[PDB]
Amino acid sequence: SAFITFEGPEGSGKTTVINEVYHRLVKDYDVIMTREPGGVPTGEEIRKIVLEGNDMDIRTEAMLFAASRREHLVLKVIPALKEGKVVLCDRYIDSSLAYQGYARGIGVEEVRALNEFAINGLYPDLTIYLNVSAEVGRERIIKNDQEDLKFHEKVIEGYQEIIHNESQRFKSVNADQPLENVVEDTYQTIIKYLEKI
Amino acid sequence: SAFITFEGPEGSGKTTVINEVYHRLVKDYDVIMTREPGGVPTGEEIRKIVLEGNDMDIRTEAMLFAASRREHLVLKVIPALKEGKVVLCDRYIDSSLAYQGYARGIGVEEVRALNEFAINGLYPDLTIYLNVSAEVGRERIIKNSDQEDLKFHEKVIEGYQEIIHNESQRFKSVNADQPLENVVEDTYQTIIKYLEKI
Ligand SMILES: COc1c(CN2CCC[C@H](n3cc(C)c(=O)[nH]c3=O)C2)ccc(C(=O)O)c1Oc1cccc(Cl)c1
Ligand SMILES: COc1c(CN2CCC[C@H](n3cc(C)c(=O)[nH]c3=O)C2)ccc(C(=O)O)c1Oc1cccc(Cl)c1
Repeated sequence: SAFITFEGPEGSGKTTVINEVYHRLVKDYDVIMTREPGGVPTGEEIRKIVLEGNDMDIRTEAMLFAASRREHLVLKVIPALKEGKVVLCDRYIDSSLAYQGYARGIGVEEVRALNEFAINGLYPDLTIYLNVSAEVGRERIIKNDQEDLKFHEKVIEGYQEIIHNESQRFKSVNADQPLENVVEDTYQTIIKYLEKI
Repeated sequence: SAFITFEGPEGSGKTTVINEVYHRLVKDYDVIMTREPGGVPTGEEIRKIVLEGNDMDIRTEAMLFAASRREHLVLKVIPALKEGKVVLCDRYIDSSLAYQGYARGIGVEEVRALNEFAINGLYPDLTIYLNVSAEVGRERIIKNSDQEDLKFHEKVIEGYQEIIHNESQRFKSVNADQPLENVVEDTYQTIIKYLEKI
């Protein structure tokens, strides 16, 4: 089994990359694609609160992302890993660190303490970071707003801080390349990891 | 202003005590009494999720209590303290520490880290602990309204004892084994003594 998370800002080609990698990995592995809350009832109810809300306090929002994360982990990720599956998870702890911690200004270490309470030691076996420049990412967003551009840049700044501080489970993939190449580099990185157990 | 929380297991007479004490304090102070989620919409929605929880993971439950706590703090407690009010809050961080941390077995320090993220430095000025023995508490439970329940009740008390031993300075322990008229009087006097020193 393997718990593989995918991280990156919007415009990193993350959706395309996960779908294409899933289609190739399913040939050799029992694999699932998921994201939080991912159909878990309590997580879906939490997601409705976060969305069908207005000017929610950023720490309340962070705790709700963390609660949805735990429900998804316990009821969906862990049972799939127990079945021997390769779980491809679109966004996990690092999204809260970059978005809530860095971009929203709560502080990465404070948000880390919150998310370590939520995941209780269940860090990914491997994390693919789709390393897109702010400029390429901006173009992909318009293809697929001053405050939005700055928030997009802050998210990237946050991910850079996170990866600089920890580089073991993290594998950075050049997401400025055409998506065919991003898919190939991501697939090869995953296979290299999986074939080592 | 003053932020006063009330803590204790079930059977400590906490409901009766806070209501009576509040009724007395309003004569002399600008005071409000509240509890979580206390009508705050997001908090009420969180409460529904917790109550509808089928064998909910204890850490998810702890994060939901913490999220309800922050909504209630931000929308109700902090604005009242900014107006110079005395805020009487029925259950706060120490309920999560005793119930989620100690009794449920997550660990007090882990639940403290979670709740410190939620309250962001807003600890109570004073915490009234209604110190009832497990035996008196057990009897009040059977009067007001099994083995697993008795053990959980004892564990909650044990947790509160550990918490107060580690943070004696913030707590004022009131003998809750006394008849409730006396518990009300001792609680009221402890609060007045604190308030008249501000
Ligand atoms: C409000 O956050 C959402 C967004 C906004 N945004 C997109 C970029 C990622 C971002 N995000 C995502 C995660 C996982 C996290 O921990 N922190 C974040 O800030 C969330 C977009 C769609 C949905 C959406 O799902 O429609 C969404 O709601 C969610 C998504 C995941 C979990 C929860 Cl509780 C709510
Ligand atoms: C499931 O917890 C509840 C209980 C059970 N129990 C009673 C003893 C106190 C206990 N409790 C209370 C708080 C504040 C906390 O942080 N942790 C706890 O374990 C909660 C009783 C009534 C309600 C009730 O409100 O009907 C309730 O729901 C709540 C209470 C406060 C906050 C939230 Cl999110 C749900």
